[PDB]
Amino acid sequence: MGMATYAVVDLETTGNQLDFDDIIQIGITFVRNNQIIDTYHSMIRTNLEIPPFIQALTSIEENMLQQAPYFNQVAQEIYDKIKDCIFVAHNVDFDLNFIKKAFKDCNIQYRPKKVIDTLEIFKIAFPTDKSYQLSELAEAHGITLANAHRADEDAATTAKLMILAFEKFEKLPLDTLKQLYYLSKQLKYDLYDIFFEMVRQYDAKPLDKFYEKFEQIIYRKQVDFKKPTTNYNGSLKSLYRKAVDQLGLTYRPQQLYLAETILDQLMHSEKAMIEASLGSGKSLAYLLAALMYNIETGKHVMISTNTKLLQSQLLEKDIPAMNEALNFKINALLIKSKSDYISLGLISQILKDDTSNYEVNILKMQLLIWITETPSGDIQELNLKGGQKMYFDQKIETYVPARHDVHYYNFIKRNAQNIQIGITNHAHLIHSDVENSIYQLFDDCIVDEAHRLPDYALNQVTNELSYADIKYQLGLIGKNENEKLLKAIDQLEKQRILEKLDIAPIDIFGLKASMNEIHELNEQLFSTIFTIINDSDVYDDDIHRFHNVFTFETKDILKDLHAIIDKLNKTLEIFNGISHKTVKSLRKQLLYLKDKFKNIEQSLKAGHTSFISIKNLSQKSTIRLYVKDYAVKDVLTKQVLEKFKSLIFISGTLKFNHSFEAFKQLFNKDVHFNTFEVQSAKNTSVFIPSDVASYQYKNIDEYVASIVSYIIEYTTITSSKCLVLFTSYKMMHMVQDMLNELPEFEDYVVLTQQQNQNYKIVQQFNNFDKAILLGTSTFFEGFDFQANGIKCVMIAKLPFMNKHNAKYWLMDSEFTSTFKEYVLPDAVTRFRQGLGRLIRDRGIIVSFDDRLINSNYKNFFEQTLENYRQKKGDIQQFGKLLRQIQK
DNA sequence: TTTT
DNA sequence: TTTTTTT
Ligand SMILES: [Ca+2]
Ligand SMILES: [Ca+2]
Repeated sequence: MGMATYAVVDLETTGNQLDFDDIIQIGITFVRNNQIIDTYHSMIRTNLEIPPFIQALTSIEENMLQQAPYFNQVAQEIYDKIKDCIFVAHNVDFDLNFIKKAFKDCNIQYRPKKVIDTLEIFKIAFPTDKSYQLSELAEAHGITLANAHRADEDAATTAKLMILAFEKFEKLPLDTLKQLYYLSKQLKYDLYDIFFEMVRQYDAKPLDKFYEKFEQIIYRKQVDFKKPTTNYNGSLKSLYRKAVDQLGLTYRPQQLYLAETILDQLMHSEKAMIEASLGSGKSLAYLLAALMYNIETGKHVMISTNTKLLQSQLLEKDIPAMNEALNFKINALLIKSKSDYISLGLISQILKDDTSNYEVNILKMQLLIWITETPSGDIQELNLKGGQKMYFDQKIETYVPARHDVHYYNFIKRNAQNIQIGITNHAHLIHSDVENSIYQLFDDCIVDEAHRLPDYALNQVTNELSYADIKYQLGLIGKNENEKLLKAIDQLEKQRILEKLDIAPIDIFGLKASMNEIHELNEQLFSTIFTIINDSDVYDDDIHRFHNVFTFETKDILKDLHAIIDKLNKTLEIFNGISHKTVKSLRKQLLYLKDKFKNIEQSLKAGHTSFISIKNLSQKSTIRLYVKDYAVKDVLTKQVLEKFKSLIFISGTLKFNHSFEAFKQLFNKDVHFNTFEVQSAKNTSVFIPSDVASYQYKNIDEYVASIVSYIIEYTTITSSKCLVLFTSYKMMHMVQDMLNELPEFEDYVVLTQQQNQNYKIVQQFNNFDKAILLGTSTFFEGFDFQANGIKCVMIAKLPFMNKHNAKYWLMDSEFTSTFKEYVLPDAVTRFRQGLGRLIRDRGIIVSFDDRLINSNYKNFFEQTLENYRQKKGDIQQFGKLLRQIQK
């Protein structure tokens, strides 16, 4: 047969309604033998009003169209070009249907022989990609998009990206044969005949790169590390000097001093705390301090970071830089927890043919291909979202490992005699021994940005009951004889009555009813929970808010748990002679559900500090009930302090009232803790406006008005970039709209706080030299800032946490004076992290909150300004000063 | 999510 | 013995 031809089709349209919209541009790229042979592109004219939204999107305007044909002209042309091809397009559903109707209105019956959806092929072939949006996908794969949203290019990109995947689908038939039989259950589009054609026209050859077929799974043999080559007999200084010289960096005394500090504390197995608040130097500091510790003693150093950008700059920027200083080739490994690695027990998921969620079938195909690639086996690097992550998190939670399972976690175990630098995240470090065993693998660790460590303790200390999780679990049992487990039990009982299996009698009808009675006892619970949620503080905010409610009795909820737990055990007792796999897995499922409820009931029967949560007031389908099963002070000490010989704490903000006591208090027994600490100060200037009235939310409008007035004053005196740290949503949007209205900020682009691609806002902010400013919320720490000229930071108010903050809710039981011991030291450290970032060039700071001057605790706040120059007065003294700095 |  | 909504 003539090799099939592929029509990769793209349509720009006026809308999404199949019956109410027209094609306004069709681009086609044709493909055969993994190669482009022809392309088709013709703007299509529509007598409809193209709404402005499609114009900013498609770059297409109405005046362009009046010279393009209507669709019925080219209609016979297009059909005659695509009639005998295979139809291909991203979200083919949307594409094919539109061109199917447009052909119908020209008396043309398009019934294509074979349909292909690249969204499926891309999900399988590129399973580690963060998004499958055709634009960003093309960017992650060295594909140049000359222009975005054009169909003649969206059709080429979608065709090129196809040709990669088709060439990537060229490995081993034992694996390709897996995907043929898995492709069938795709139950979406005709793709099997593609693999069926690569099986026929296949060329057999072994490959040693990929390892043996563990069971049936084929994978890539992780490559271990070897003995490190570190020949250096100098001192830490001579290394530093050479290093700073070789990299073309500037010598810094305190940095290298810091470096000698860290080595000294390790060699002696000590426990320091180092508030540095330095610049980029800290990154190289650790590296050389840890690199030295190994050359001298041969021990290993874990580096637990807070974020990824910190972990990366030191992993892939400052490591190949350091490895030019010599033939160093040091070893750094991103050591995560044990659960976050693959056990190659996915053969069990593979054996789960009953899986019909489709999304999982893709995961089955994703895992099969990801596993011949990943050098680490880190699950998260396979970005997992929605249902997929929920099933895979569910299977991994109850996985009963086998005697000889090839687990990717054990690569860390058998190879940390050779990683001089191991790097982690604080959230992994504090997991339980069974969850995370790094204390048994690394004896020496340096926690970075350690003031956020108790905040990470707060999420590993609470357990949760999720309406969503319970709903999914019930879903995996079924409520009728046509649903997963219940459907299988049917075949079992059927096979007792028909195939005569040695199974005992099973009341499938009773179980089905029994299972429906469970479904109602659950809803009944989330109603008693829900109504006291609807009967509480209602916050009306465009951003969906987490209305965490804290006041409630726990008797009626405890009576609905005792009801639902007792019936689960009764449904289990129908099955005691459980020798069959299906009825075994069914019991394991029903049993795990019983433990989720039993654990919360066991936490609420006792009286553990407990609270409810919800995500939407209208959607009762997102209720979550939380309980405090452990104590943070306990979690920190045992999982970290007690289980580490040399533990060096270092952060930009670790000192309160000049006393680390406000940090060591959580470490009970307060075992001896060595203390430590280490131009910009005077290059900076603070201004406390006096005209500003006090913070009164009752009347938040004249406060934001005084803020825009200063933003007005600054922006007109000197157009350097600005930064207004905000702690409130209402207030941040109030000034962001008040900025966009006044014409003084014409030629000025304001940026709000958006979680999606938040980093992008920073990119655009630097993209301009003097036309940018931005309000934000609790984002002080991460941000760095650079420009030409003056530098301003405006803090709206002292960053206190309300008594309605769950962080406070979970911590109140754990402190005597929850204000003096916790929320005040947190407010200060957060406050002094906006400041720390500003100082660098010269700059100023503006603190609008007058609590800093006329409050009893003002002392602790003005302590963070001892090295600056404070001043107070009108917006007039602010103007003169703003001119004074330029002088 | 992922296509206008 | 002092305080208001993100990450
Ligand atoms: Ca399309
Ligand atoms: Ca397009």
